Amino acid sequence: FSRPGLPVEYLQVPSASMGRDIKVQFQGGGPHAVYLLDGLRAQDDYNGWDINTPAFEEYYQSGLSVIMPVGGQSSFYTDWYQPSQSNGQNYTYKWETFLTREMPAWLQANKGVSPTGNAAVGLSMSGGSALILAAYYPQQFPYAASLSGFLNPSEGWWPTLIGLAMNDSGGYNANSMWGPSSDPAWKRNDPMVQIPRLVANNTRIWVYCGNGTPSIPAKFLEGLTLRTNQTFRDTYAADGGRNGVFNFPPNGTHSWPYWNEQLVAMKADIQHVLNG
Repeated sequence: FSRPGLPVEYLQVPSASMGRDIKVQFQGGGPHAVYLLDGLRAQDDYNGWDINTPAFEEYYQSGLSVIMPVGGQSSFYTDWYQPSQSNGQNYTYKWETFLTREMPAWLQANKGVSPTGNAAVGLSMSGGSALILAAYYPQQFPYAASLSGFLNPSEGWWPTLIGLAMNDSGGYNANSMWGPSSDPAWKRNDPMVQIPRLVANNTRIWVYCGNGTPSIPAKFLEGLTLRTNQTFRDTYAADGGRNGVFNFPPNGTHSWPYWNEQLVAMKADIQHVLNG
């Protein structure tokens, strides 16, 4: 979708913590950057944002760099306890370490991208991830967006539902990631639980949730997902949050066209927060 000729590079960025090189699609355009995180079925060739949207073209000459890490199927962009126990994964996912230490160090030294003052933007799987990244690394991420995110992953049925989704997407094991649902890692990585961090740090947060996919069990799931997002909004407000944008248009969909529309819509917001 992005027109050809844009200054998009394909970088090999070593991850010491994962023992392998991570491919990163990169468009330079300023010291502060938008980190575009992929969904549950993240591929190893291209980030879903580049496959499905004109994101690079839309942010060309925005005054912001654009970073699209490639890979991490079912990873939740988190640091796992162990290699996924069932599908033969022969290393441990350490994607939080990659995104908060290894990759920004690489981009600082080699490109001049600032490790501080950036935006994390995620969808589906990574909507919660973006918020968690800002919750724990507020200097790196004064801005976070969650598009159709799952924002109370530790609560009720959600750890089991997440486990089911991860198994469907490449046979990954949620127990290898954050342990049993009683493990402290589930609450650590739950955006709802970490709302006080988002408030204390005055993070700019952009939260979108659609009402369905363009295409009954799915209808129940989507209603539950919207309700979790609305509860997140309500809890954020109750805990003193004052720096959020909450987009719940009834005709909004869970689709790459609407997630792209949100990415374009938030551009001015990110520019104002990161570049003043």
